[PDB]
Amino acid sequence: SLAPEDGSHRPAAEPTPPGAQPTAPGSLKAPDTRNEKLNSLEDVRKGSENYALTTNQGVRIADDQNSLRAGSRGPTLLEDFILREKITHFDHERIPERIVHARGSAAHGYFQPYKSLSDITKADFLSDPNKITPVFVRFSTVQGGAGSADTVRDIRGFATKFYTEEGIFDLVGNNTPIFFIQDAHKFPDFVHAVKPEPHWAIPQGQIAHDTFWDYVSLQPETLHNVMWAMSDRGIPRSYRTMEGFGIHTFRLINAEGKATFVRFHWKPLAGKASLVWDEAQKLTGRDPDFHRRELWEAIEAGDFPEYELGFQLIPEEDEFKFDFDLLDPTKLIPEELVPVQRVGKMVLNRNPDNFFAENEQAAFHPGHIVPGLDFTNDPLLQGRLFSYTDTQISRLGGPNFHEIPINRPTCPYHNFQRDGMHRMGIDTNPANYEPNSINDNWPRETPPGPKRGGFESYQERVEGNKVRERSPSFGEYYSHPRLFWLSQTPFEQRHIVDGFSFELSKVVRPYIRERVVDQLAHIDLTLAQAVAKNLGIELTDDQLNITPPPDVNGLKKDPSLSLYAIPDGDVKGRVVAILLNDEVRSADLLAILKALKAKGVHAKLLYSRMGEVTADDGTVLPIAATFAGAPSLTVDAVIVPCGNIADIADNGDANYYLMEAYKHLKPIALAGDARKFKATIKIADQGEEGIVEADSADGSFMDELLTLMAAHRVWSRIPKIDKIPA
Amino acid sequence: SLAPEDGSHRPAAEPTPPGAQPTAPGSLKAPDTRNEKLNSLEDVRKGSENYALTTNQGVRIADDQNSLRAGSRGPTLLEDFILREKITHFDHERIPERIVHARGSAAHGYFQPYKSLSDITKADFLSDPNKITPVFVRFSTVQGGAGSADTVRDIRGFATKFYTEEGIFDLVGNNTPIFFIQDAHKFPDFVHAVKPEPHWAIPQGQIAHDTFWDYVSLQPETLHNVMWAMSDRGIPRSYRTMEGFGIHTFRLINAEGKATFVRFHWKPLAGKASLVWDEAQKLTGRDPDFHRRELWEAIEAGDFPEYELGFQLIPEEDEFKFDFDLLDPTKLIPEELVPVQRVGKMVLNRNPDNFFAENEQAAFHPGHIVPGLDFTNDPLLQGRLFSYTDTQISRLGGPNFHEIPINRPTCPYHNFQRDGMHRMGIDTNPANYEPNSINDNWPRETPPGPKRGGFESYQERVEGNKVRERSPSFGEYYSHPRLFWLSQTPFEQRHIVDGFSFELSKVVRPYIRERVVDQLAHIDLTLAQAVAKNLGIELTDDQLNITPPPDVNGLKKDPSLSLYAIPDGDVKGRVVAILLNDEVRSADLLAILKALKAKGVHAKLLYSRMGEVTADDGTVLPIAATFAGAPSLTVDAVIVPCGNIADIADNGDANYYLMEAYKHLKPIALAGDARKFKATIKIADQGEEGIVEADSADGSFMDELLTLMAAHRVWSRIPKIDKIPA
Ligand code: HDD
Ligand code: HDD
Repeated sequence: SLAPEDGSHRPAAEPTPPGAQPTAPGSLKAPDTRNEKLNSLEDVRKGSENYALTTNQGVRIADDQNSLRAGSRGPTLLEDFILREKITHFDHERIPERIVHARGSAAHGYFQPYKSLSDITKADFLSDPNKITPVFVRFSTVQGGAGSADTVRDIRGFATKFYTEEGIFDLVGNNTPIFFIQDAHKFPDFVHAVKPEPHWAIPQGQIAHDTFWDYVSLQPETLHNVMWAMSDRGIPRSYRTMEGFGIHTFRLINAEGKATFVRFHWKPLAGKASLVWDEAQKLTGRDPDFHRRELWEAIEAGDFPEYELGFQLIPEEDEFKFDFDLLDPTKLIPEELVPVQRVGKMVLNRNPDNFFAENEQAAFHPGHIVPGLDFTNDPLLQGRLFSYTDTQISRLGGPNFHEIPINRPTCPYHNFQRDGMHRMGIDTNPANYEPNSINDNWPRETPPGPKRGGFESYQERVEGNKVRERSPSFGEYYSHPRLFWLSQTPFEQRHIVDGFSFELSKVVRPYIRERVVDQLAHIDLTLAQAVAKNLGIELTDDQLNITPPPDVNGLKKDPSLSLYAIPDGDVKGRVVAILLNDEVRSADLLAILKALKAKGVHAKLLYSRMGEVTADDGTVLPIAATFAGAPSLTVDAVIVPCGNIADIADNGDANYYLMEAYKHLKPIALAGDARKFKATIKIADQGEEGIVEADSADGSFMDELLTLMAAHRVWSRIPKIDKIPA
Repeated sequence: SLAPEDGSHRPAAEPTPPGAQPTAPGSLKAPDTRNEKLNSLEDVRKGSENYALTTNQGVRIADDQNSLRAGSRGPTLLEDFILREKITHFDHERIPERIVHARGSAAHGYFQPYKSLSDITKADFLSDPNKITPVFVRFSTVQGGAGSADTVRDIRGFATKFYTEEGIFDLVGNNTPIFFIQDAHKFPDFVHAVKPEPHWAIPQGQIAHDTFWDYVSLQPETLHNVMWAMSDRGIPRSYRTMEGFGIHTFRLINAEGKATFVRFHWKPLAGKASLVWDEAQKLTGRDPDFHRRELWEAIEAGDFPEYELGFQLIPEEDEFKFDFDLLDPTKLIPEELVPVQRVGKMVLNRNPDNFFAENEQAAFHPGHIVPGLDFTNDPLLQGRLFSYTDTQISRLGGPNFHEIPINRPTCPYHNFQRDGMHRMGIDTNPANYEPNSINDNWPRETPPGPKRGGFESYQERVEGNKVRERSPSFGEYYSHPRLFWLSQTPFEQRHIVDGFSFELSKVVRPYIRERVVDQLAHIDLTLAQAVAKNLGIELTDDQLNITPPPDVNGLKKDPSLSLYAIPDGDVKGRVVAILLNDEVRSADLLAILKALKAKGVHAKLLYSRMGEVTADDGTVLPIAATFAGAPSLTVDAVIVPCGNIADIADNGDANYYLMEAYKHLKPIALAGDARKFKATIKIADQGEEGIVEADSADGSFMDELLTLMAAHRVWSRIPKIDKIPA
């Protein structure tokens, strides 16, 4: 027996705060978290305790420490089948990663509607609020490989598999409401431009390179999503704190056959929140698994990721009522024009057991719809429909990828398809064709109807010639970028300017930077000038005189496009660093932890070494990590209690912790003699907004700190951080 | 025409220093560089200038901007074969990454021996000092994915394909002289332990997690390579500044049939140099492609990576003369006991054209040997021989992987093997078997002989029973980790302590930390207490009294094991950051650059924005990057010339630049008023060793700076760094 006597090798099977227990496979951490899909996986889950070690053929291994050899210093024998099976399996572990969105993190959960939507769709999963649909959701970046970093500047994916009673519906979205391009035929061009460049395969997880900006500068249709990626949208705090969007106009179809245009949304109940650029970039070095970790740990803690499904609904007669085309996936529908109807709630409440078998092998595809939903002619969506079934053939080894457990429907599935590599289902049907008499034509077609009917496409009228031609209605590129720009707060605008300036600094060919500046001058002169100033470019007279694009349907902003304009802060599941000393004022600690607990905010106790310290009343305080070990990048706020401050007052790492947190606009709270640290961050004696200070950690000190955390970051601090060398 | 009129889109086809031009495919950058393998790839190289865009069937494409639809706002049509071919190719771009060493960077080059080695081996590539052998070399980390970061703490791979006249020889080594484990049968256990943990697939590119340290604690054979990995060996400065080793004892076979035991070495002619941990970790965030970039840029600059092949040679009759087993890959052969004999020089002088086609698809395998070499019974080598042919069947799609252009021999190859997926060669032989009469038995077997003979294995005596047993000669785990530790300078020892301490802090289950501390107590008590202390662990009385292991054949140390004990610095190809201000003293800059140029040291001119600044005498200075854009992490030294210092003196970034660089022990040089920056790094008025300072930049300011650079880092600065919040 190798486990510790005291059993401290095994995490408790109860929710616990981040860092309190080793993390574990989800069915071991949370065995009584169930849904129909998790239960259906029980046939393939395999345990391990008390079982003998075997070959894959079931033969018990006696010595798993040695190869078979002629003499104990002799050559290895070919007849060692135990070694060759174990090394063969190892040699073949890897499968191709996804072409795009290869980096991603996934969890199980469930969805439930708020009310029956049968007046507008016959989709069975939306028919009744007591209908519970298991989901599996994978969040992702786009560009980097599966071993790339999480907190890159990039678009994020947000893909949800709904295991419905009438089929799998995959809603395969991103975290911004448009895409970079108009027509699928250009996706390999755009993707190749953003991906590592082909001679030397650099850079990983980064859009800051010549070929990306070359393509943007030549394809103004990109500028709208490029605005989003240059904003703090591009660097979320957490997959729990970003929006999701289907991007395309789709159709809902009701029992009458009436079609409503719809765009899908997910609204994070934890609110919207992003990092700042310096913090995100540094975080790819300090913890490239930050988002994957924090999703896994939120679920372990019971901070379940929750999102509200929302529909923007446009009647069919309203197709041409806006000044942009509804089928143009570079255009958003402003919520001022078409509000988001709140339709249901999805809760992610269980991590997988095995990352490869459930996350790596999951296959999502937007063409996986169900009766009650239909497509539109959006020419980006149209070509997606081809790609996602094609790519699975090499990625997952063949056409039976729906038999891989995570991908199986939980409803019935029967048809006449047979064979293919690694076929699991053994068909007993005498017939493998229809029409057939020999099995009385089973399984049989089903006419469409209100419930449990076969799929029939909405009979849209198609009229035109066979052409490879972009719709003239798609040829407008600047008014949405502009609407986005003007809807941002002044600090969100500064961060956009900064993002463009940093990015274009990394473009080696200066003409490309200039051509991008030319584009920005078509969006907004203030933006173009501020980026230009940073690049050492001077606008021409011409550029200074480009007329701004028009408003969008009379809108000159929509605050729903900002992360922060309308407060939606939720502090539950956020995390605070508490910097310890070798004689902490216990009274400050009790007060801090109590107040954090009451709001569901977690804490991590930090020191100059691991082990424990002892507080003034003798309370033994276990240390979670060192200052350098768990940097301020990893928390939302920093609290420093009183006690023996001289212990840490000269510690470079302790000072730097506060300097880093301060630069990145995080709330900082200082009690008693911790206020000696005001000098490292240059705080005036009478204080400043966003630094909480008092004689001790009373009720008012904690309320102030938590009010700051609800506002996420201290934007007012921004002009002060230029001075700080950190 | 989209290219700019002035041709600034095209990099100069001539050697240029890093940053001076955009990087390019190697046959375009350096068309005049050639060797036999590069010439033989010419039949598959494809150009692009002046050619029409086509399908892969050779059909010219008219409109590559749109799908074929019925009306310009209509549905996409299934008859659009141009869309479907382009999207199909895109959808199937990826192949499985390598199971291990997935992250790697490769170049073309050549090898030449200094003299004929025919007295000791009949290997043709070693037979003639005029025989030049093309090579292809791939350097790699071990744990992370292909999209993981370069400057991780990990082992590095160093694999060389020699395209000889008698076959492909692959020398597939690492940058440490031993491996973690003794028998191949344990490779999947060890690799699963170091790899991201299977529930959540964390952490990437990192050995700092529970399962790695659990395995190490339970498998003391691992401690030797773990010592190496915890030292600064784990974080090389560049692939150009690390050692290479074959690890295993192999054999040389001469024309007489005499076997000589051999271990292979590569000596970096640019010397040995490593980062420090904080630098390396932060650099995975600031530039996760730093080593790939540095290798490609050195080659583009003509700073060709050079290495000297060396052999440790042991006569057959000395097999048992040492305290350790020569077949035990966890033991090193100290150079003090068996010197490295110089064999030849390898020069890497051309980057690939396409990273995927040449790098990602290269297949190296240590079983690819040639007459004049042979194996031994090292039971880790023995199992490697099975793995590398096996894994290629899935990674590269089948048994014809040697027909992928990069893998092809340049020498003849003919046999009776046929078919298989993506078969290129079209065999005209009437026979596909031997013996045959119908083609007069061609191609024919060839007897062994002194040159151009058939391969015959050396007839080593095998005697013993068929067992799965470890040789008892392998069961000693501590004496080599001890020799390594004692061979390290006091600063290298401190960095080892800090490596174990930081790693064990990331282990969640405290008992694992305690178990590893106990192992360290068996190696060296000082090492073990210094780690314990950092972990808040107290050694027991028993642990305090463990007798240390014996020295190795009378050796108390071997300085060849240290990176820095014996200086072997080389400044050629290193890089200096030059921090500019808005009115630089031009005579400072002229003197700085002239001195840098004479030693082949590169520069980058940094400022607070992109564009230009103008010097005191009116010289226009082009800026390469901003302070924040090209951090001190990426350079070897920082020099600040005089001028308008007030311009940058309260710049947070410019100050932090000197602080980061100071912390990481880099030479810093300050001229005239730039001396004001002494206050930011707390240098006394009279200065300190490792900060160069003067009224101006002469003669002798640059000789002192360049002398510091030859010594790589300022180790004596270490006790001073803790003071500074950076
Ligand atoms: C026709 C090509 C094509 C186009 C135009 C798009 N995609 Fe895509 N996308 C793929 C081809 C593709 C793919 C190659 O099929 C992937 C990678 C591997 C896979 O299973 O599907 C994929 C992956 C992928 C994933 C990862 C799913 C997962 O986590 O497993 C998401 C969220 C998206 N896509 C979302 C979108 C959105 C919102 C788009 C535009 C509105 C979009 N993609 C355009
Ligand atoms: C029994 C399995 C096994 C064992 C014991 C080892 N390896 Fe290995 N190694 C592989 C199985 C493997 C592999 C699975 O076959 C790889 C991955 C994919 C491939 O083509 O080869 C590989 C890749 C690989 C690469 C990258 C080659 C490239 O650039 O493509 C290097 C440098 C090494 N190995 C070096 C070593 C050294 C120096 C070892 C110990 C002395 C060693 N490996 C033990």
